[PDB]
Amino acid sequence: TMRIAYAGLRRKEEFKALAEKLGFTPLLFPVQATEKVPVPEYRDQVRELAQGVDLFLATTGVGVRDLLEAGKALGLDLEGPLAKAFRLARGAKAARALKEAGLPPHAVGDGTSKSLLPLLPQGRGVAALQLYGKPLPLLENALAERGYRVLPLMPYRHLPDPEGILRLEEAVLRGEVDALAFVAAIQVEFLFEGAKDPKALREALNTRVKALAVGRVTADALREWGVKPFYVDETERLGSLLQGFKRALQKE
Repeated sequence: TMRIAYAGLRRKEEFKALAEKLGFTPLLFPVQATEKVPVPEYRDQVRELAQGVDLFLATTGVGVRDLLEAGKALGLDLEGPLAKAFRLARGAKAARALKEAGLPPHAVGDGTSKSLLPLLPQGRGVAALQLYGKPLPLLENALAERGYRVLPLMPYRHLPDPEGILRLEEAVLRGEVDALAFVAAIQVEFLFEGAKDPKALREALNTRVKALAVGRVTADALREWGVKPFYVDETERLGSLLQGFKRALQKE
């Protein structure tokens, strides 16, 4: 009788199959239009980074590794400019990738964007921001306030489904959902960035609707938005997510 919304683009049929095997009612509410479309401008962005920046802001371990490799593949010196820049890491995986390159961050967040706000220096010039497929509106605004132009470094781009986002928000706020499964952090971000009433959505996901997260990255995205995940799965199996949700219900 639990009504479980799924925000993923893939495995929609497996989810429905698992729902009808575990006695849940499945609901499909995708929030992305596209997934991982290459960004043609990326090599140009990396060439601009090589011209020097005042600040560098890392979000992921894999994104830092891929960025540093791209600079080398392109015949660029990124190490020199990045050594001169003030460097931040949103979380431990980005920090560690930087450390491994001999470029350990000056400031490290707690895995959320908001944790970097008190750590941003007032400055000038350019803030290069290593991205994972979408804008970071909170940080972009904060950086513009602090006197920086943002240089995005983004090898691919995910796009939101704005109407799908509004439909999912409505279903939550109309009491039509009991739990909400996010399989990726960008689904959480897209939902809250595209919502009419993120405060109400946050309230709903802390009380009447149980947020389910695949991975600590997805869980951190919920935390960014002030939501306490009901259950966080650390496998890549949907069956594990739903079975762990069941065990968490038994326990509460």
